[PDB]
Amino acid sequence: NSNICEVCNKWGRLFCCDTCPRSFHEHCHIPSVEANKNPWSCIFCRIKTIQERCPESQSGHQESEVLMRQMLPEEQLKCEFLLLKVYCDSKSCFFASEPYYNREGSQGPQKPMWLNKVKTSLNEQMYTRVEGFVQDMRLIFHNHKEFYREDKFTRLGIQVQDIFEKNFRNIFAIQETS
Ligand SMILES: [Zn+2]
Ligand SMILES: [Zn+2]
Ligand SMILES: [Zn+2]
Repeated sequence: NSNICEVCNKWGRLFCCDTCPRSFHEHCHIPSVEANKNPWSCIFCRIKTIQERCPESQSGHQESEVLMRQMLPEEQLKCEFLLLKVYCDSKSCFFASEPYYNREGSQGPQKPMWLNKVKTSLNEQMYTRVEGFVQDMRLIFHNHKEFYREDKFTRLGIQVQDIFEKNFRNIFAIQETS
């Protein structure tokens, strides 16, 4: 097993996956690491098993169809993994916790959003469709773009949204296009 958390790349109190070499802090893993379960398989392993059980699940899909899916167990898991993949980028620290807005010449967004809130929402089963999760994720970066305007700090929004979008296309097997 690894000696650092796969998500935040620090040492500490780590839980080890029994079926791959990754390790996690308790609350870096999504969902949080389960109390018992021996053996324990992490989210990367669980996502790999889905693919192996249904190899056709990797054929191309339309984004519009993916968004309308109901949050059954397997879509729930995919959304948790996609959220995890964003937290894996150290630039997610800017979007994790509840933001505030007091900048000359800007007004704050009508509907603030942050990664920990989406985390909570997923954990409490508040999303009924994939569309709900994806809207809130994209709202995070859109609020950032709009508020920071021509400050070069807007680029953090672009960069973390690219991580999100690439991972979304990968995890939900969106049809490749030019
Ligand atoms: Zn960690
Ligand atoms: Zn694993
Ligand atoms: Zn099958």
